[PDB]
Amino acid sequence: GVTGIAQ
Amino acid sequence: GVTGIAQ
Amino acid sequence: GVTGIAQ
Amino acid sequence: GVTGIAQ
Amino acid sequence: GVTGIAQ
Amino acid sequence: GVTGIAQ
Amino acid sequence: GVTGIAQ
Amino acid sequence: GVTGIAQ
Amino acid sequence: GVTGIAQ
Amino acid sequence: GVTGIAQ
Repeated sequence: GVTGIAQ
Repeated sequence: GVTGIAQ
Repeated sequence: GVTGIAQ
Repeated sequence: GVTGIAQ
Repeated sequence: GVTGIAQ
Repeated sequence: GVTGIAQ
Repeated sequence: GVTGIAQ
Repeated sequence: GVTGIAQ
Repeated sequence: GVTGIAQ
Repeated sequence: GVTGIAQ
């Protein structure tokens, strides 16, 4: 899958 | 799946 | 599935 | 999968 | 997979 | 604050 | 703050 | 802050 | 801060 | 800061 944190 | 936090 | 928090 | 943190 | 931290 | 996704 | 994804 | 992805 | 990916 | 990827 695709897992992300964008800050 | 696709899991994300965007801040 | 698709799971997200957008802030 | 693809896993990332972008700051 | 692809794993990254970009700062 | 505190922001989380737990799966 | 504290930001997390736990899978 | 503290930012994490745990898989 | 503290930033991590644990797999 | 402290930045890490653990696999």
